Amino acid sequence: VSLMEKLKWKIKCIENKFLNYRLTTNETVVAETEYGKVKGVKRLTVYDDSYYSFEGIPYAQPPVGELRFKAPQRPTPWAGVRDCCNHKDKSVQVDFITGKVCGSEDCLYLSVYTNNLNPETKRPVLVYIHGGGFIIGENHRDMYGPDYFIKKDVVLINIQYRLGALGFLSLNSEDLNVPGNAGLKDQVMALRWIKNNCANFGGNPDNITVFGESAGAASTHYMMLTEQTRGLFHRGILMSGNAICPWANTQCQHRAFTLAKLAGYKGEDNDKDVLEFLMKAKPQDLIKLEEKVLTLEERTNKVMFPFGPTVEPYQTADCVLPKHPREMVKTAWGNSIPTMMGNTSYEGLFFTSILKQMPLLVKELETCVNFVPSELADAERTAPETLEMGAKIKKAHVTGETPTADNFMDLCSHFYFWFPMHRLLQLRFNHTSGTPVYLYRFDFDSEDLINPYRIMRSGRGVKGVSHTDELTYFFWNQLAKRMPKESREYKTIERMTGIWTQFATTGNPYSNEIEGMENVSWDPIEKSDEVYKCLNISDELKMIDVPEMGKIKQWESMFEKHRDLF
Ligand SMILES: *[B]([O])([O])C1=[C]C(Br)=C([C])[C]=[C]1
Repeated sequence: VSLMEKLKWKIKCIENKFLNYRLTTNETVVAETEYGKVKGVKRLTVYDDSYYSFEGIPYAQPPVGELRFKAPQRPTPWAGVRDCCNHKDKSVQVDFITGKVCGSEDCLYLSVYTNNLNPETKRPVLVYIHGGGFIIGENHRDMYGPDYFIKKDVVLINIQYRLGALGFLSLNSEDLNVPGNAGLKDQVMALRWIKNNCANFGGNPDNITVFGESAGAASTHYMMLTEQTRGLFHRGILMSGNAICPWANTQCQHRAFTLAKLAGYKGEDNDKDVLEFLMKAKPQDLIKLEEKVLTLEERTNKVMFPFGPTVEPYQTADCVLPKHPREMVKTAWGNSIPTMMGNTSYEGLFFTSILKQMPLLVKELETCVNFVPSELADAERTAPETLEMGAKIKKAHVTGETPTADNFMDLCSHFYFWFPMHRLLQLRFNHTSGTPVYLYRFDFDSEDLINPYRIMRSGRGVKGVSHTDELTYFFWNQLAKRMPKESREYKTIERMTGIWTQFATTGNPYSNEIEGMENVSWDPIEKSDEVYKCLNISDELKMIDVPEMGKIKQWESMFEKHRDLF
């Protein structure tokens, strides 16, 4: 934590609510939701654009009291019209910036945005699911401002969903109705709301795109894997993540007890007693203590979060994940909608912050055994097979006699993003109706325009395109500024929102109408492809073989003798 970005974060807090005020108009509007009417308000962007803004729409019953750790329940209608000109609070979480908990349990809301409430054409609807490891994030416009997308004639919807233990507690006992994935169930209920309500904002319920970055990307994929959402939407975009990323799910049924004990539970390990204690604890206490739940062994084996998406121990009405994500790929309805996937060109640069607090992590590259996929590794990671597997990884990333911080982050790009994408693509090809998947590689590097993640990762002054760097060209945030029409930043905003709107609209990301894309020929990946092709998005828009391919193949060779596990 740092006292300085504590003050000037809390200076642009003042000036993002004052800027918010100024950019509001007195033009208010009312729309008919399934649950009753809602009151919006037209707002302004620094590019003198304008959109109708509906924030605070509840899609679920506030999951408080006896509803805590439970699946969302559809909320309660209302005669008259609900206020929606202000946002609700975010899910309870730790503020990376201040170190203190903020947010509320009352957080199951979404926001709807569009430049025209009655177009005389039913528009494509884009649903954004934020990332944040399933433990942080919000749909607030200070991080996810719709200002750029509303230049396009679509309807943009940003959802929230329960985070951390309040979202992802999982208990084995079938009597307790806490199977897990409450946060994903929030997503599903929100999708259902959007399918049955977008029309009333000008959107075509037959043309809906779900997209997300990081945990939002894994969320999007879960929404494409689960049988709960069959047909709800028609295109998916996976931005730097998917459901079979190692960080994207965890078997956490045994950790509820640990959380309880950290919170001062007295008694033995019994799901009923543990749940009863947890049900009554303060929400801020659980969430703050979450950072202590993982054992040293779990951390060493690269378990990144204690609570997250999980394979549910018993099926119920609202079950979202009955089997392992890999197995769900086999019958996943979403394998048969237009899909786009991509990563930035230096993902693992995101880990500068964590490397600096723990430089000993670099020594892990001496053998790389800690990065061998856990399904393949032995528990102590001392088996000679494990050493061999780790040697393949080392050969892919360690470039001198001693590993460097950069070899580490390059490795991290693959462990956390490229290799799981490869596994998904290949697993998908063996269970797909044959609908195209397009790859992008975001490779546009700038420090003129940024987003708050750069502060967390302390990538201020560091070159390369980190994980989350691309958000900047998609969403307004409080650190953003009006950029010159002819700036490389402004042009990238146009290209990104353009490509994304084009893909949403048509299920094909190519458009001759996008600046820089004239000679692009964006072909999707085929099962027969030995080398992945992607649109490299830089100052130049360029189709290239994925540079990361050789390393991807090298990781793949760890499975030479365990092909069934790949
Ligand atoms: B994303 O910001 O949800 C994300 C974050 C981390 Br710390 C990792 C390992 C993957 C994706």
